[PDB]
Amino acid sequence: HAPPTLWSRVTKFGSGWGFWVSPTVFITTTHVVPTGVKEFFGEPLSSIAIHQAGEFTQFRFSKKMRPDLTGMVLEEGCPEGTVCSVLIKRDSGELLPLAVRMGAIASMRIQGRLVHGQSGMLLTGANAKGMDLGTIPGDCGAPYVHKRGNDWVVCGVHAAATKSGNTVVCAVQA
Ligand SMILES: *[C@@H](O)[C@@H]1CCC(=O)NCCCCCCn2cc(nn2)C[C@H](NC(=O)OCc2ccccc2)C(=O)N[C@@H](CC2CCCCC2)C(=O)N1
Ligand SMILES: [Cl-]
Ligand SMILES: [Cl-]
Ligand SMILES: [Cl-]
Repeated sequence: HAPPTLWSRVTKFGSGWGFWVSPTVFITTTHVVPTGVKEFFGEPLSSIAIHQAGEFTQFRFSKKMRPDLTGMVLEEGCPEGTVCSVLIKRDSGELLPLAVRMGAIASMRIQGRLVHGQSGMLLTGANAKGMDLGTIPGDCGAPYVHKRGNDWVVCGVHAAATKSGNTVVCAVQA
């Protein structure tokens, strides 16, 4: 039930996607960040505070980059059992929320990189028939969000998946 303003925060970035938490804060998965660049979104590196670890990257810009947005809450993962929506966007702009039942926050090594993440299982009963790991786009960086009361919170960014157990991992901030 995510509103259009929430989806307007999901942005193509590098080899994947990221998400505007607020006018000044953008989050993504580290491995999709472009290298050898002198700017992100036109802003020089000298003007961006970067905080990243365990495949979670946060950029805090020195000016309002998306002044259209309200600041929302970024949490360091979510409680076990939370049903999150992964806000997957297609290149066409089509919106594909993917429901996931979240498990435990843990450190993991994935493809030789330390990941500070939260695992989850796709919630088949809350996704369109046939919309699963074998059919979604394979991009990273999409945000994991859930509702706290009536308000949406963001708690991670898509980092990994495996068909074994229909399992996904989001990286989480520390
Ligand atoms: C983004 O860059 C991708 C997102 C992958 C995705 O979501 N694809 C859509 C589903 C397709 C079916 C899964 C394809 N698949 C990829 C792998 N295995 N199967 C490789 C990595 N998976 C893995 O090792 O899982 C084991 C696991 C499960 C649960 C908890 C811990 C470990 C995988 O996903 N690798 C991602 C890139 C690496 C790059 C270095 C930093 C960590 C992530 C990947 O392909 N992400
Ligand atoms: Cl919003
Ligand atoms: Cl880019
Ligand atoms: Cl890092």
